[PDB]
Amino acid sequence: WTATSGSCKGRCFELQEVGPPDCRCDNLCKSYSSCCHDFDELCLKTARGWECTKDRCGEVRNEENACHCSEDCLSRGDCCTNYQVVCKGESHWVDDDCEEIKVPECPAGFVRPPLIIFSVDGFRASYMKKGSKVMPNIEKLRSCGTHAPYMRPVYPTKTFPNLYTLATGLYPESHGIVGNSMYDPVFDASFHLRGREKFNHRWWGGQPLWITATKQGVRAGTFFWSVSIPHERRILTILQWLSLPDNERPSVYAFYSEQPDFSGHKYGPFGPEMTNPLREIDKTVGQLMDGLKQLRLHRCVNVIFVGDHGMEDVTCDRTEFLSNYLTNVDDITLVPGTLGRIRAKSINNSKYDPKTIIAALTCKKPDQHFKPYMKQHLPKRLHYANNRRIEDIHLLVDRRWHVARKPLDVYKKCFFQGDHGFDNKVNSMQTVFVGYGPTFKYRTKVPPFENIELYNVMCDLLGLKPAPNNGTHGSLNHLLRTNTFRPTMPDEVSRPNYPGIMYLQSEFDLGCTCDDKVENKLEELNKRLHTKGSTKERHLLYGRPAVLYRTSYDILYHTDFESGYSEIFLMPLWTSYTISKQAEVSSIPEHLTNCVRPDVRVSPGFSQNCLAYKNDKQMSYGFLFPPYLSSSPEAKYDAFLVTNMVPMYPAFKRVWAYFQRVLVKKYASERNGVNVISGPIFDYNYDGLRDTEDEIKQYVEGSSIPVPTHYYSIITSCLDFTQPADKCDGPLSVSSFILPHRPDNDESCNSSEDESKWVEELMKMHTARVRDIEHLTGLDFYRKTSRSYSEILTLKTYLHTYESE
Ligand SMILES: *[C@@H]1O[C@H](CO)[C@@H](O[C@@H]2O[C@H](CO)[C@@H](O[C@@H]3O[C@H](CO[C@H]4O[C@H](CO)[C@@H](O)[C@H](O[C@H]5O[C@H](CO)[C@@H](O)[C@H](O)[C@@H]5O[C@H]5O[C@H](CO)[C@@H](O)[C@H](O)[C@@H]5O)[C@@H]4O)[C@@H](O)[C@H](O[C@H]4O[C@H](CO)[C@@H](O)[C@H](O)[C@@H]4O[C@H]4O[C@H](CO)[C@@H](O)[C@H](O)[C@@H]4O)[C@@H]3O)[C@H](O)[C@H]2NC(C)=O)[C@H](O)[C@H]1NC(C)=O
Ligand SMILES: NS(=O)(=O)c1ccc(C(=O)N2C[C@H]3CN(C(=O)c4cc(OCC5CCOCC5)nc(C5CC5)c4)C[C@@H]3C2)c(F)c1
Ligand SMILES: [Ca+2]
Ligand SMILES: [Ca+2]
Ligand SMILES: [K+]
Ligand code: NA
Repeated sequence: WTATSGSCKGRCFELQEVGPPDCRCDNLCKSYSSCCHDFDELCLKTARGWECTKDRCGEVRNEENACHCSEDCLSRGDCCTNYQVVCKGESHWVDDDCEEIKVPECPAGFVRPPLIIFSVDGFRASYMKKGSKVMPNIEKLRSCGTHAPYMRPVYPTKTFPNLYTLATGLYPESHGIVGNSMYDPVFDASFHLRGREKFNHRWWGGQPLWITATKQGVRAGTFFWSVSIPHERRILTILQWLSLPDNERPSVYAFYSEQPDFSGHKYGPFGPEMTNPLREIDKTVGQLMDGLKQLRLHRCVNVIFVGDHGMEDVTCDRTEFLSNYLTNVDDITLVPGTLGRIRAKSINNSKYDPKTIIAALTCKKPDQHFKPYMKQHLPKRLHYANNRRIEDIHLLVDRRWHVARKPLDVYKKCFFQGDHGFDNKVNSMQTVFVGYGPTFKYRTKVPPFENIELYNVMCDLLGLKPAPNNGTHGSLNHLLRTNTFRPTMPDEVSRPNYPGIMYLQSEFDLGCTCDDKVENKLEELNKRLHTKGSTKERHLLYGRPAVLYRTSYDILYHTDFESGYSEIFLMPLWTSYTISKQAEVSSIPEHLTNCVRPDVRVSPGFSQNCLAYKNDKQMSYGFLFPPYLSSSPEAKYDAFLVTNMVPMYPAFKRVWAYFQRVLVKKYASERNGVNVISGPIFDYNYDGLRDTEDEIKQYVEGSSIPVPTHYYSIITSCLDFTQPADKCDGPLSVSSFILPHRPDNDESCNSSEDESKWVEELMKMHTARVRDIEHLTGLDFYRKTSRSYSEILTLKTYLHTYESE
């Protein structure tokens, strides 16, 4: 209920909201339907427009006017933004050449530079270049400040999940806003764009910037704007708040614009009608910058210009209909559009089976414009599984397309020419970042980065300690002139054993049948030192990975590779090796095919065996260091050690073999050597975090051998590719993947063809950051380089995406 009986006089745009049923005067009262009767009259003045003219210069203050051109206006902080331009002969901020801001140049009383976050819905990254001619203020922010060529949103590339990611530093699966539309089965409640429910606090997890600020004693402007408050009035309010005296004036502010997204949906990303919304956004930026300049704050405030996602061409006729696939279409609920989420219409239906729905949706038409997944099988880089609001069945929709349940949903709701929501590596979904102010660098370009990193940098800009989040704090240190955050490497928890020769061959009963009987003084001091670490400098280039949890493990040295062997999981946690540009590929010789040899450094108790694989009709095995790449046929025997073996489904073996036999050598030719680190991942509860031993759901039949959910590789080389990977003097280059370990290749529709037609495409889909592999393994890489730690943190967050420029 609301008793709107009181008055808004003196309270216009209130920083501390009051409680029901007393009437409100804050920037959100409208959207709650609760403002005092006189709110519009007093707080939403429109008289005489948004600009001073010659004649208004030194008018007598008339309290009805939208803004003022009277002598007193500056100390009152309510001049029109162009006052000093029209009435005092000053220039527009955009016409001033840029000059480096080396220190904050603030009025007395400011304890820190304020932060203004100017967010623009649907602002696609390519607008910075394609609209440059019609956005002079933005262009100046961009070229004078620090900017990225683009910024990667989170999946799904929808509005609420991204604004809330920007607020919190969390993936949607952690902050809870997993879509623009949601059902929470624990609450039995629905969240919708339209309507009241979205205001309930139980939807919104983590801790957003404004709470972080409040809890550490920094005052926050109110971030949220009711749709009907015109842009010019939002800018005026922020300028007025910045005039407030020392202990009242907020230190952080947000402006939000509904454009260019509103027009993007109607006309497409580059519709001719899109020039005007771009012009209007730049004009608003101009008003803010002229306003700050009048207040002498244009060299004091840090400004961030930032989008939530881009925009793609999408039309009614590019819709796939599940009614063309499923005979049971009235038994399901679908969240439709640029993604698909499916659940049972009724949980009392015992006929609803996910498995057969997925099967009926798999590679059914030859150019199908979506692909079905169980949520745990989605690319791990999307981090989109661990929340009860995300349905088990997901559809990833091709760019430019929609999915819907039935034709009648699409004509009884062509309307739209643009939409967004697709896979967050898609080029049309990329968005913008510019930072301008004393704390940002001057005229600097930084490489593209993910929006999950910004909350940490906004906390750095404000002197706040961030709540725990998914950013990697210090990876964006290169954007900042000062206030950088200096982290330390996490401490190693478990120290490795270094076992010698401790077991005889006859202590093992592996049931393999290896041929290995072939027998020298010169070669045996040399194969000895290879077991003690002489080529380790070649194969372990950046130090051994640190293990950050409590476990029992062994370092194993060989001529061609080094590994960290887990006695608990009965396989390597990691296997490291370097393949030079000159390396030769040999084939597997038949005397050795099903040969697997005991490793005399490791007990039969802590080893795998061949018998379990022979009994398991589904499961076969492969090797982490590839026998195809061994340096000499004496070294090739190390490749067949029981301690280099891992469980693999025959369907996965086709992917792994092609990677190891064809792709590795290719990457070495192209990159001038590569160093490869490979291993298993166990994520049975799809939380993105290393499993403990008691979370493993599947073992090789009749053994203690755990089955990985995924296999990773991290492939590193010199950024300057004229130096070889093993003698690199400067910055590094990296690409990685996390391949799902699946019993079939149903994910790849073309898998009956040769591997050179589909394997590499699958790898590209499952590209990964080093940091994703770290969360999934509890390991820390690149411990020993000659680079700064901040540069290494940037390297670890890098994602190789496989889109053109
Ligand atoms: C991305 O960054 C984030 C942020 O750091 C990372 O997520 C964190 O992961 C931590 C480790 O898994 C986790 O720590 C746990 O905290 C539990 C306490 O939970 C509450 O308190 C915190 C603190 O303020 C709060 O953040 C939580 O908020 C969640 O819950 C509600 C939803 O119900 C939402 O409002 C909110 O959005 C958020 O949801 C998200 O996280 C939860 C998991 O907590 C998911 O279920 C949701 O889907 C969603 O993703 C909470 O309100 C605590 O219970 C945990 O302790 C258990 O496990 C330990 C192991 O140490 C064991 O010792 C304990 O005894 C306990 O186990 C007992 O309970 C079990 C189950 O109830 C039971 O089976 C056992 O028998 C045991 O008796 C744990 O310490 C932290 O909560 C989240 N934080 C956030 C914000 O999500 C994330 O990992 C990063 N992602 C990647 C890929 O790196
Ligand atoms: N996707 S679509 O279907 O086309 C689509 C769908 C719906 C709308 C819509 O009605 N609006 C009206 C807008 C008002 N608004 C905010 O005021 C706002 C700003 C903000 O800002 C968070 C800051 C955090 C720091 O980084 C910058 C933003 N955070 C939040 C939320 C996370 C807590 C809200 C965003 C609302 C979406 C739309 F417009 C497009
Ligand atoms: Ca949006
Ligand atoms: Ca896990
Ligand atoms: K088998
Ligand atoms: Na297939």
